[PDB]
Amino acid sequence: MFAWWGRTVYQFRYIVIGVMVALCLGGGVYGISLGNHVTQSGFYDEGSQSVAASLIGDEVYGRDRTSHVVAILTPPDDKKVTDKAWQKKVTEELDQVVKDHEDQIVGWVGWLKAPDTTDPTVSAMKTQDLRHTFISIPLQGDDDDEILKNYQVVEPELQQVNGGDIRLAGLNPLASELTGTIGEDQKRAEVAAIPLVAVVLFFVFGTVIAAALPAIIGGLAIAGALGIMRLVAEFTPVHFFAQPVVTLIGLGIAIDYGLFIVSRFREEIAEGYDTEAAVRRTVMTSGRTVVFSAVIIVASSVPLLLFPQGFLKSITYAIIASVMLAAILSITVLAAALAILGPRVDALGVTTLLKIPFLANWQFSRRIIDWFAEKTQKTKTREEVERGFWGRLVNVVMKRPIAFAAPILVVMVLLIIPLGQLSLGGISEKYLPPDNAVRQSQEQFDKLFPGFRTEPLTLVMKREDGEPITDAQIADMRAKALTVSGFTDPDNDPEKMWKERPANDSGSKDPSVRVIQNGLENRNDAAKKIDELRALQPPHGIEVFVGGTPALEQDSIHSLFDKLPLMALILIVTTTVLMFLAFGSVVLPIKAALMSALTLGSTMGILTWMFVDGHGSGLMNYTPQPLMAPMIGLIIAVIWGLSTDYEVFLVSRMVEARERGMSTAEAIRIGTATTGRLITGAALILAVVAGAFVFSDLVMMKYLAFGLLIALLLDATIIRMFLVPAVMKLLGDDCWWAPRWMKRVQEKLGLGETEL
Ligand SMILES: CCCCCCCCCC(=O)OC[C@H]1O[C@H](O[C@H]2O[C@H](CO)[C@@H](O)[C@H](O)[C@H]2O)[C@H](O)[C@@H](O)[C@@H]1O
Ligand SMILES: CCCCCCCCCC(=O)OC[C@H]1O[C@H](O[C@H]2O[C@H](CO)[C@@H](O)[C@H](O)[C@H]2O)[C@H](O)[C@@H](O)[C@@H]1O
Repeated sequence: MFAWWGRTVYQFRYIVIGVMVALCLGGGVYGISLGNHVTQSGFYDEGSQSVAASLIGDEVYGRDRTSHVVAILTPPDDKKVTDKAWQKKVTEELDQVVKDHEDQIVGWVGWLKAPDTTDPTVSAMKTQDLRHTFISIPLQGDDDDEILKNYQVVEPELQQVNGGDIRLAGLNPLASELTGTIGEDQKRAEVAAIPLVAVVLFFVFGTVIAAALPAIIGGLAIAGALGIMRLVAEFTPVHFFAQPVVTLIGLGIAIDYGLFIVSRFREEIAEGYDTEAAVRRTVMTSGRTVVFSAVIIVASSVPLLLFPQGFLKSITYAIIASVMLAAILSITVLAAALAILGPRVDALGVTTLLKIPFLANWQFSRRIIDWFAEKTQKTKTREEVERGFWGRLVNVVMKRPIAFAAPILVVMVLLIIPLGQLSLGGISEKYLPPDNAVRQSQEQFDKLFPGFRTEPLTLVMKREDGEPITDAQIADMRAKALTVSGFTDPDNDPEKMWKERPANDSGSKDPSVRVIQNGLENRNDAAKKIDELRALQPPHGIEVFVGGTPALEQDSIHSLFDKLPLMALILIVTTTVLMFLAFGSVVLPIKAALMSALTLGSTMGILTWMFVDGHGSGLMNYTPQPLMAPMIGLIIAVIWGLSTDYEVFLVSRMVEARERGMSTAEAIRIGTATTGRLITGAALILAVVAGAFVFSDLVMMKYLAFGLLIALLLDATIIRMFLVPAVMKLLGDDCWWAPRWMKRVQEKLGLGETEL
């Protein structure tokens, strides 16, 4: 089957290049418009109680808008706010921008709009020393995304109010900055990573145009994937976080997927096979591996569709779309271009890259001239001594494999320890580095006049009869709520608790629905209190609902842990069963799934140490805080899909030598030493693109990027060099065992192509 495609792609090589390069280029312009039609919501359980309790709450009583924007105004010259000239100056400016932007701003409400009012909450908007005061600026827009796009329209004119001296904080200022980091490290990754992945590409090839093709494939893959996600946006919403993931993961491993097609072809040319035959021996040894690599990542990501969060559901689409397209790009495009370039792929060399003024550029001259001087000596000689070093290192391991596996085994287990302190939370201003201008304003806002920031649990009552709800009917539900201790009462009066939620001027006050809300005492108790509140029995007609941001996160935190074992099971069994089909062996997938579970578990214990306890918060500039619930579900699906893939690389060369007649140590040594340079490049290529996104201002992007760079490092070193050879030799001849029915399944399914 795979041999059939290798021979048809050479007979049909000109038409497959034209068809595939056109589609990846067509998605380029289409992917450019994607950056505009993208939704930010999706962190809550799309279909759940706490979620649908906010739908009814925002519908009947009205979507709250007093937290869209808050603006702290301070008069200059140490003038106090009672200065009438200052009040008239700012109020005219505030009325003007509101007058200028009708389709964006709904208005501005605050103490300045009525300087002499008796409503003490509005009166408490000023400060004590009369040095500052703030306002609320509600914004238009029906959905969450429309409101932000409106704020981004009015942000410039709103900051020049009071002559610059105005502090903008609130929900929409934060959302503008958080979604703004997506494009920042996107540029950082294109200024500092695509050159470095290029210098790693010819680090492993000794040829320029050979190195260009994985970058060409890598660049082609994201251009097609970004085109797919903009098409997907027409049906169901896509998240802002999808665009970095395609670059962080899809781009890097698309180069890796192509980094294997060029090298195996050069190895086949190095043996002495002609152009027609070289594409055949590469597809069944690299293309069959690249196909199984991506399908494994697919099988390592579809169990996230079990999770309810639309945030994760959008990501798995991009991960599926990027790696499967990159794999199809690897076989269909990269193999056909090597028949067109033919044996003259290794022609240009470094000296030809020196043609255009890459030397006039500071960085590339140093990189070019080094490869030229090393071309006559260092680049070709060091490869054999490193190939020999890779072979010598493994026999130092296999000489006393227990001496290397046992210290490695105990260390990785000792790193899973901090995972027991995994605190989970939600998005807040803390997701930004504490030196941030917006975060400090929101923090100074909260420190100036406490009591406006509230995360209250809501009780949503709804009858289906349609009759209005009596005050005695409300009194019964309000009576039951007083049994669950732990809700606030600064009034110290039990009647003053669980007030009626404010009603907006935009909600059909269907009297079948009435909602009351009160603020918790300890957010940690939410998981327990919402359980207690949901445990209360409903009224003669109505059905209760527990909502608010605590119930929203605590349900999303909960919704992860339920589907997680079913995810872990589906993930483990589908990755393991796909590795057996690839290797033909059975115990290697069972062994790899251990090492994969050994790698994934150790990495999240480091992340928990440095991100929840803050061992590194002082250096990388962030603040230790409870992690995001869908994030740990994501990073589980990623590390597994990566650890599995790099083990697919190291072992697929051993099944080649084993099924070629060689001994087990021959199979291991052939596997590790012939790849010891390839995987290290693929590791560095990702460690480059991952290193870019690690400097992100968004702490959760730091989390995903560190978890990549950490586990990717362990897969390239401790597992590839040490643990795999140590554990494999203890198996000996057992490494390749397989029941015949299990084999014949692989063999007659068109995939039992064991060796060449
Ligand atoms: C089907 C899902 C519907 C869930 C209900 C959402 C409708 C509006 C709810 C509420 O009025 O405000 C929503 C919360 O917004 C912030 O939380 C985050 O919002 C998005 C993700 O949804 C995120 O991108 C943003 O950066 C966060 O600010 C507030 O923090 C919450 O307090 C609000 O409840
Ligand atoms: C790879 C497969 C591994 C599967 C392992 C599944 C283990 C499930 C563990 C359990 O479900 O979680 C226990 C509780 O953890 C949290 O409790 C704290 O979390 C935060 C912050 O500390 C907070 O929301 C909560 O109040 C804390 O007690 C969850 O929040 C709880 O819901 C879990 O029950």
